[PDB]
Amino acid sequence: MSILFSSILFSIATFFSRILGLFRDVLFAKYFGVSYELDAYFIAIMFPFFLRKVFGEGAMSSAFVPLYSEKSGEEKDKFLSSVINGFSLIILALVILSYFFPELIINLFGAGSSHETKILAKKLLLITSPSIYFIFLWAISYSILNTNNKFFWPALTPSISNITIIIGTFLSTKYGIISPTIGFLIGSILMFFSIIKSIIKHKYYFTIKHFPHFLKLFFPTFMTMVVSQINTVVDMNVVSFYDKGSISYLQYASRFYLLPYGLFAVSVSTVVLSKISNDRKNFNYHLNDALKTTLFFTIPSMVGLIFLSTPIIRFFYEHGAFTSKDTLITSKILIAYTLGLPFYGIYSTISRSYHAIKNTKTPFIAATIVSLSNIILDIIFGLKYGPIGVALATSIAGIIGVLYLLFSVKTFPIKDFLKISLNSLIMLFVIYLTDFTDNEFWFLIQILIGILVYLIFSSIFYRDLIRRFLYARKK
Ligand SMILES: CCCCCCCC/C=C\CCCCCCCC(=O)OC[C@H](O)CO
Ligand code: NA
Repeated sequence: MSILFSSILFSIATFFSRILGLFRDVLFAKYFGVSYELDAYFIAIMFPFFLRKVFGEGAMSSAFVPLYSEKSGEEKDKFLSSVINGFSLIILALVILSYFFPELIINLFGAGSSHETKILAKKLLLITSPSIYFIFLWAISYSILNTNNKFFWPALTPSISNITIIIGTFLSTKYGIISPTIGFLIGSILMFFSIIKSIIKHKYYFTIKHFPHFLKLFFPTFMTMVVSQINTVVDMNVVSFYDKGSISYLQYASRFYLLPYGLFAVSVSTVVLSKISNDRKNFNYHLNDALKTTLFFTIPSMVGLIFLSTPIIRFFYEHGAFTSKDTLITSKILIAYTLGLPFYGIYSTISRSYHAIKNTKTPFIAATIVSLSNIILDIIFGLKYGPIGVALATSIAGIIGVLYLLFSVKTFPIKDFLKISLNSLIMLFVIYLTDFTDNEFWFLIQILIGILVYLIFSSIFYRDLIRRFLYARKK
């Protein structure tokens, strides 16, 4: 498939998974409310949750796919075995350590939590810790499927874990908090089993010979692909340091922002890796293609999400004691983050294009520029300008990183940028004309209308592209 179609499929599958994640969270609130036991569950799943998130955004494939795709036969099998064996040894050590030093682990991941929460989290850790083994294997299978140009089904697999956790939550009336905890572990196992064929179609070897060279690429690419996780941790701690009272606003804005980020900032960047890795001589053609598609996703989503940020925050959060005044500040933080969406999309797409040809140094430089710029801007301006300033600093840091990366690749599809921007402005105009009611659900219709208007006028202004695609099909 084309980068556009594979990226749409990635985003659709991700959306479906995230819908079930929303239902999972709704049921948590229903079956546990605010209880220290749910807090213990969240501590216990923090690290595996983190691993699944970052691997789902390419932190494993960036190093695995370019080395795996360039090998064949016995070599390919021995590479895959080296990676599995190497990480299995590490993961075994980590799980054993967590079983012997649970207080240390929980003190690390559960700092600031109450005593009773930590005591329970130490028990639940015994159930959640082994999940990292199945998350790692899932990520390897995921990478292999991507190498074969398969993106929809891999991106749908988190649905499996969400369903198992939902089931465990339903069963918590009889069994309590251990039930969703076991659901989390079972979910990780079933996610891997659903795509186990990708691994076990290879022959297994008792080797680790390729593991050191793999790690040489894994370290910088992992750090490059987790930069936004770092920015989030930095932002949270700066806001917590400067203004305790604002941390919930930042958390709520960030929590929602994860949706458009996962749908639109890392879709093309996931697809472009295997596209270029399997056709490395056409790096520049595929990169420009991917940059166009990245903009095609991120510019209209930025524009529409900013216009609808207040109705979005209101719908999800304006209940109970969360007033319209809380909605206002939170929506402003969300806007500040959303301004960065196309820049983090471009950063991810260029970084992954470099990874495809095994250039880890240039994106690692960019990652260091982004993360350090964010830290510095957070500290300098966090006190005066509050959580809005902190969120805006994250977006500005992304701009700085993108400027470095664009100067490195020496290319940008300016004409398509202008066409996409115009179509996004036409979309915004129509959304504005439909903005005539305070009804709390209307923004959902407005999102649908926005998508349809954008696609309709995209088809008008990309008519030659469509004409060719249509005739190529008919031929
Ligand atoms: C389920 C939660 C815990 C799971 C923890 C992981 C489970 C697997 C355990 C150990 C892997 C050991 C793999 C053995 C592979 C070693 C091969 C080897 O050492 O080869 C050396 C060769 O001579 C030169 O390359
Ligand atoms: Na920031």
